Order: sequence, then C-alpha cells, then structure tokens
Amino acid sequence: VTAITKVEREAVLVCELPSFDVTDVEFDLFRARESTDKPLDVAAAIAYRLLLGSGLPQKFGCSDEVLLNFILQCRKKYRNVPYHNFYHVVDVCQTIHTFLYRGNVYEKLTELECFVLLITALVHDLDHMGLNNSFYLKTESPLGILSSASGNTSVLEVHHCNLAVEILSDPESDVFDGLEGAERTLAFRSMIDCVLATDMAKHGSALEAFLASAADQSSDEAAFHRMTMEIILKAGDISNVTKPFDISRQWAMAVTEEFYRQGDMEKERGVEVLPMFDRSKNMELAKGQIGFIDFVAAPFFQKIVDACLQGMQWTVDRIKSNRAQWERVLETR
Ligand SMILES: COc1ccc(C2=NN(C3CCCCCC3)C(=O)[C@@H]3CC=CC[C@H]23)cc1OCCCCOc1ccc(-c2nnn[nH]2)cc1
Ligand SMILES: [Mg+2]
Ligand SMILES: [Zn+2]
Repeated sequence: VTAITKVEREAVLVCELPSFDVTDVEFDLFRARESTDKPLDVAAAIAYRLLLGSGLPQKFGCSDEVLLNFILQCRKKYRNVPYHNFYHVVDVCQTIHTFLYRGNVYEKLTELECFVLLITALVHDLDHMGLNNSFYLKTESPLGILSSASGNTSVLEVHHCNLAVEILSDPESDVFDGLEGAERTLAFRSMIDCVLATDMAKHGSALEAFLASAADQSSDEAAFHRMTMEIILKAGDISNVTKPFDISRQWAMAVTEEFYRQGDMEKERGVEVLPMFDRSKNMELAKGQIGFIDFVAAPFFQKIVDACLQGMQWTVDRIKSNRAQWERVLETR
C-alpha cells in the first residue's frame, strides 16, 4: 500500500470541529458532515480526536502520526455506497467510545482491549461494496465460491480482516507496532475475532454465549473479556436505533437505499430478492424500524444491559422512545 502524504495528514489536522463534543451520546455525525465541504476530512478528524482523547495510543507506543496514517489508510478502502462507507465506521468508533466511557464498559476491559475496540471499529467493514454475504453466495460470485470452497460463509468479514492485516503490515500505519509478544498477538486475535462476530448470521449464538458467560461467576476470564469485546462491536454495529430520532431516521434511509440497490442488481441477475430489498414492495420506513426494534435491537440491548452492562441503560430508554415516535408516525398517517 502507498504511504500517506504530509498533505493528506494536514487536510485532517486543520479540521477544528468547533461546537462538537465527539464524546457525547447525542453527538450528530450528519450535522458534522454538513458543517463543511470536506466531510471525509471532518470524519477522519473525529476518529483522530476520539482516539487521542482516550489517551490510549500514547500508552501503547503509537505516535500521533502513525495513528493518523492508519485512519487515512482505512479511509481509502471505503467505497462510495449509501450506508457501508467511511461515515458508518467513524459512527461505530464514536458510539463504542460512548459505550466504554459514558456507559462505563471500560471497567470490564483492559486498556489494551479498549484501544483494540476503537481501532477495530475503523477496520470492521473495509472495502464493503453495499452487497451482503447472501448476494455473493446466491450469484456464485468468485468471492462466494472461494468462501464456500474454503469452508467459511462469512464472505465479507473474512475480506475485511484480510485488508486490516494488510494495513497493519506496514510500520508507518501499524497502531500495534508498539506491542510485542502476547500483547501483540492478543491485539490481532481480538480484532479479528470481533470483526468475524459482526456477521449477523451469528447474532443469536454470539449473544447467547455472552449471556451465559456473564451469568457464570466461574467463566474463564480471558473468554469473558473476548466476548465482551465482540458484544460491544456488535452493539456499535446495531446502535443506529439507540440515537436521537432524527439521527436514527437518517441511518434508516441510507441502509434502505443500500438494500434497494442490492435488490435491483439481484433482479437483473435473476436471483431471489427478499421483500426488504425490493423497491417495488414500497415497504414503509416506520414499519421496518419497529420490526428491527422489536425483533433485533430491543431484546439485544435489554439482555446485555440486564446481564452485565448496567451503565448502558440509556440505549434501552432511547430505543423505547424511538419506537414510540415511529408509532406516532403510523398513528398520524
Ligand atoms: C437503521 O436501521 C438498520 C440498521 C442496520 C441494519 C442491518 N441489518 N442487517 C440484517 C438484515 C437482514 C436480516 C435481519 C438481521 C439484520 C445486517 O446484517 C446489517 C449489517 C450488520 C449489522 C446490521 C445491519 C438494518 C436496519 O434496518 C432494517 C429495517 C428493515 C426491517 O428489519 C427487520 C429485521 C429483522 C426482523 C425480524 N423479524 N423476525 N426476526 N427478525 C424484522 C425486520
Ligand atoms: Mg459488516
Ligand atoms: Zn458495520
């Protein structure tokens, strides 16, 4: 991979983010992106500020310049798609920062694990093309064939890990270059385990494992830590419904458009198009959000908060408030 330039770094470093608190649970990334005509630079500056503010990179021998180079190498591998773009991963990083520090989940993890989770957020969807794992398998695309042949159906998640490893193989963008031995190994393994756990086909089993470990006072400590990391990255990845309504709605619009684009390509290839991906089904945004709330997000957040993560109660409260607001949209239609 080609080295990040001085000029690229400077375009991020000029962004001052006046009037934003990147640590706040009501921080608004959409407003941040509308605040200037260089939203990719503002997004990178948000990630840079979150990581320096944690005080963690400093502790692990990662210089300011190596951090910024890493952020920019991640940025170059995100595509111009409606949802799974650079803004999604910065949002996940910011959201995880709030879970760790506003929700006090940092108390369950080492400082290194906190640092790994914040970094992992930025790599977890590298080179996403706006198509899900199912698309690659149904169309027998080359990447799908490779996944089936090699025995792992998490087509995208393995791909994301490959590209993360590539970025980290150059010292100038290796945020773990200050580590060695077991610490270095833990950093890479925990990052990869977390990325692999973001495949939604593994949602129920990842949640059940975490819950069983949290309930067991004799759970293996290293295993509990690892599952806690996995669960936090998953939480960030389905956190759009835990945000103030207008932010939540803007994420819902972006993800719907990305799904519809997949369905349009699936039609053209003559493969199965699920209702959720079909433009001509006209499905209402409100009903889709209520369904995602009721069947995925509300139970996930309630269960993890009740099991262990009491400081994250606000997520459950905001989901409830958003559900009531979508119900008002239906009531008044
Ligand atoms: C802003 O709103 C979203 C944000 C993210 C998503 C995602 N979605 N998903 C999948 C989508 C297909 C199967 C359902 C599981 C979630 C991803 O993999 C994406 C990649 C990784 C993390 C979550 C992302 C979806 C978002 O809205 C989707 C709204 C449409 C309705 O959704 C429902 C979802 C399940 C039910 C259901 N009923 N019974 N059991 N389950 C009913 C309705
Ligand atoms: Mg993903
Ligand atoms: Zn994601």
